[PDB]
Amino acid sequence: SAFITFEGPEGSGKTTVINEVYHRLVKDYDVIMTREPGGVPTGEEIRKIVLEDMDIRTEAMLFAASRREHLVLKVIPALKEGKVVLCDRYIDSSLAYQGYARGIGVEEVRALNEFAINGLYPDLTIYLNVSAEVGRERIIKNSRLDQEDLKFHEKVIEGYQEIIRFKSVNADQPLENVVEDTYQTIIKYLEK
Amino acid sequence: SAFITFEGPEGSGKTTVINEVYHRLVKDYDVIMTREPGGVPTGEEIRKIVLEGDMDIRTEAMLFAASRREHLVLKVIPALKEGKVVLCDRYIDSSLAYQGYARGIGVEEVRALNEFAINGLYPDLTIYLNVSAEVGRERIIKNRLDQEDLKFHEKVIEGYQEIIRFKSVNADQPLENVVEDTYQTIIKYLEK
Ligand SMILES: [Cl-]
Ligand SMILES: [Cl-]
Ligand SMILES: [Cl-]
Ligand SMILES: [Cl-]
Ligand SMILES: [Cl-]
Repeated sequence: SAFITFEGPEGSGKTTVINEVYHRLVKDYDVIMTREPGGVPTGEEIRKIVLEDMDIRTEAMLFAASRREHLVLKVIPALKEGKVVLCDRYIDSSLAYQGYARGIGVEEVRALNEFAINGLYPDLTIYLNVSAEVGRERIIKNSRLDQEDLKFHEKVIEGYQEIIRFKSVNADQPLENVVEDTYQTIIKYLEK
Repeated sequence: SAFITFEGPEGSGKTTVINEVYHRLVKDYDVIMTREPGGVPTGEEIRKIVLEGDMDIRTEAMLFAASRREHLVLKVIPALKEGKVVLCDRYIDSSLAYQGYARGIGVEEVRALNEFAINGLYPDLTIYLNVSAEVGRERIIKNRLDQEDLKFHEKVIEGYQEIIRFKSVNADQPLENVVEDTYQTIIKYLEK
């Protein structure tokens, strides 16, 4: 089994990467791709409460609760089946977004997440490392960004910077290269 | 203002005491009493998810942590800023004794969870209704018990013991006496 998470700011081509890597790994591996809450009912119920000016800490705890449901009801049973699990975003996202970019403190958010994952850290974490400039362009094309969004975007990147199982891939290259690098990085882990 | 919480295991007379002490204090102080989640919408939603649950206890602990903060930010804090005395039935200490000790999640982990949730907002005074396991058992029965229940009850009391802003009150006495002591205990604090 292998628990593989994918991390990165918006504009890192994370969606394309996970989907294309998934499609290539599926040939030889019992692999599944998921993203919290990933269909888990309670997880969905929890998320929805947020979706419906809620305190940022309240939000953080709900996302944490949702994360654990997805972990206990979907990821673990999968890892026990001996499957490779590709997860779009995990504890690191919360650290960079809630802890760093939003101001709660990487400190407290990490303790929260450790409470949620109960020692189950990713076997491998791909960090799609994209510069703010290239990231910004991908974000726009996938729609000029507000001065505030640009700033927050930059803070998320710095957050991940500080944070970095980690295997960084250059997400400033064309997505075809970002896909090849991520795939090789992964096949390398699954073969050793 | 003053944030006063009431703690104690089942069968300690807690409900009767807070209510009787509340009615009595309203006559001479600008006080209100609330019971988590105190009617806060978000609190009721977050809670119901737990009620509609074999749910993982950490998930439960986090959801109840979320509920506690909504109640804190949307109700307790605003009332405290209005110069009011706020009597609260249950707070972090309850979680510590129940989830932390009794349920065996880990006092330290549950503590960290609650600190994230209260963000430094600790009670000014905490009333611990100290009742013996034997008297508590009898009150519960008064209002035969299974062996697991009895032992869980015991763990709860043992947890509170280790946790103990605290002013303990001998809850083995007749309720009438528990209320008086509790009332005199609070009055003392409010007039110092
Ligand atoms: Cl999914
Ligand atoms: Cl399982
Ligand atoms: Cl890189
Ligand atoms: Cl491209
Ligand atoms: Cl009595």
